[PDB]
Amino acid sequence: DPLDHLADKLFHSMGSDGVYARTALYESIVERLAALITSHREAGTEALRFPPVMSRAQLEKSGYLKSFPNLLGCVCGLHGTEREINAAVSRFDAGGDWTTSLSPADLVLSPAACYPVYPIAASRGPLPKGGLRFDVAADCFRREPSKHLDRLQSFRMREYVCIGTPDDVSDFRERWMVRAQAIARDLGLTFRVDYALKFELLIPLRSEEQPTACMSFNYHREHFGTTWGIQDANGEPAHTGCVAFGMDRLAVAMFHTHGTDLSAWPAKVRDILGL
Amino acid sequence: DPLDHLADKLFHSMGSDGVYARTALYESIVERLAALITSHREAGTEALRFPPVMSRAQLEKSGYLKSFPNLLGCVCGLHGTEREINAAVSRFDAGGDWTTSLSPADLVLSPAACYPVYPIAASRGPLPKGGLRFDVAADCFRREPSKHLDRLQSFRMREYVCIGTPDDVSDFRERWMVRAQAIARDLGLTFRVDYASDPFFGRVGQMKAVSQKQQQLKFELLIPLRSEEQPTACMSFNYHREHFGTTWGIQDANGEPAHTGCVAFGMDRLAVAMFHTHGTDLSAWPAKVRDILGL
Ligand SMILES: NCC(=O)NS(=O)(=O)OC[C@H]1O[C@@H](n2cnc3c(N)ncnc32)[C@H](O)[C@@H]1O
Ligand SMILES: NCC(=O)NS(=O)(=O)OC[C@H]1O[C@@H](n2cnc3c(N)ncnc32)[C@H](O)[C@@H]1O
Ligand SMILES: [Zn+2]
Ligand SMILES: [Zn+2]
Repeated sequence: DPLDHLADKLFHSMGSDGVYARTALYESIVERLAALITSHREAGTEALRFPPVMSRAQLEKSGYLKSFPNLLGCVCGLHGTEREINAAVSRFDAGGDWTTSLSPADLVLSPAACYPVYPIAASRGPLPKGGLRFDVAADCFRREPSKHLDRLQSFRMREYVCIGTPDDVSDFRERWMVRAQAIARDLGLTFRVDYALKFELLIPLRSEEQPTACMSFNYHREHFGTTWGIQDANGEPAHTGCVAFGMDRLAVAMFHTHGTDLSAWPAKVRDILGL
Repeated sequence: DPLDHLADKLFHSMGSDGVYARTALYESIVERLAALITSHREAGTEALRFPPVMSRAQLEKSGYLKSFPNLLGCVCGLHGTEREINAAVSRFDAGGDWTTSLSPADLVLSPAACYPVYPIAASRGPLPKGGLRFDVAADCFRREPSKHLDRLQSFRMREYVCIGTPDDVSDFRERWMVRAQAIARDLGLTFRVDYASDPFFGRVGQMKAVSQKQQQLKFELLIPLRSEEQPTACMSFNYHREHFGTTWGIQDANGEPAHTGCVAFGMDRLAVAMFHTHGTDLSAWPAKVRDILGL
């Protein structure tokens, strides 16, 4: 695979495909890309940072389990009595399986950064005119094992979320599809925005025929507004959309494009990232 | 609880105890504390950043089940056939339980940031003289639901790890116990460093804890968040002896099983300690504290 040699300077193996330790070089770039996304944050956007886990009931209610049940990472634990837990560990010692004593927790590993934001916005009552804007981030999980550096199991997602009327969401989606292209241009990245309701900014990483989706522009209709009872300023079920940045894909795209030597990156690129 | 008043400015509920959305105010402080820890990084320390998950086999091999089986968060999924997965989803649609079809993955949610570093160091062969030093971080998970702001299920851990001879590790810990106290002092925090023990599970766990405490293998920097009677451990200074060196076959420069130690900073506990101590208005924080954090 073309991306393969990148691993030497960017990652260390953790004994699981798509789960890697990140070097100081790789992390410095993710942080600079994060800071660059932040610099493009619109006024009146509330920044929230989510942990890698979220409510299982919220995710179930959000319709994920129907669309990608195979990708969901659920949190399980040993929730039994001290005797049951000790017996599970003793089975492990005697060459058996301790995992039979696991039971699901009330938590899942988040498959997308924005999911927890919709119940949060709903708890505040009706939306003001113009709606709400959020800046969210989380370490996401998708059970898709691969040896390719642009397909991970654990990866960072950063998003700008619009909650309001279809007009609010439409104007937001239009502004962001323009802005995200200007960002990738500033980064010296080669791309095309194509259809995937869903648009993706695709960057050739292995092939020009099979490019990698490094950003997404999603429209959810009134799906989340209806699910959570989010009322817009006119008392109607709210519409939602989100602009998502694949932090790890963007970082891998940067290294594939410009190489692992930061001193040799273009001056404009180095300038916009504050290098 | 005495910390509850802070929740409004720092967190948003996520529908689960000890799992919170962080506000821009709270996050700006965690980042400044992270940058401050980084400024104290010793020369020749390799910085690695770990994701929130790690190999279940590596954790099993590390002996985590012998110590805290009750705290472990395991990744599960629907690993069955297309028919079994479709049936699971259909049960969920019909008000039933889809979770019966879950089976464990080859991954766990990391309970401590340093765990993945030991197999990484072992893969490099024998240690050089003076050993190896690592700077590690991860979002950790411990199955300990609580409504207290200093007891989370998902929390950030930052550590400096020493791998080498018992001398290398011992010098490193003493050096860091001095430095960590100077850091908390600079932060305007009230503290004490005391002998400690890990909360080992069950009946044997009580014996393992008393034995760990007497051996002085663990110290904690405790900050009163409720009282001096019950302070909060915001940092730990752990000496692992040869546990990880033996497990992973880490050989020191003398061909002996390597000794290991780690200095761990509870990012979320330190941030909560800062807000409890100095309040939620950053402009009113002491000048010396604002200066050291670059505010
Ligand atoms: N809420 C909006 C959303 O979720 N949208 S969407 O596309 O699923 O994912 C958002 C972005 O996350 C990145 N991404 C997705 N899957 C992976 C993966 N397996 N490895 C690395 N990066 C990935 C990718 O860059 C994708 O465009
Ligand atoms: N490797 C070394 C180590 O793991 N060491 S240690 O077990 O002691 O955890 C390290 C630090 O993580 C923080 N910490 C631990 N548990 C929690 C929790 N439930 N909520 C918030 N912060 C916590 C706390 O500040 C503790 O001192
Ligand atoms: Zn989204
Ligand atoms: Zn450690």
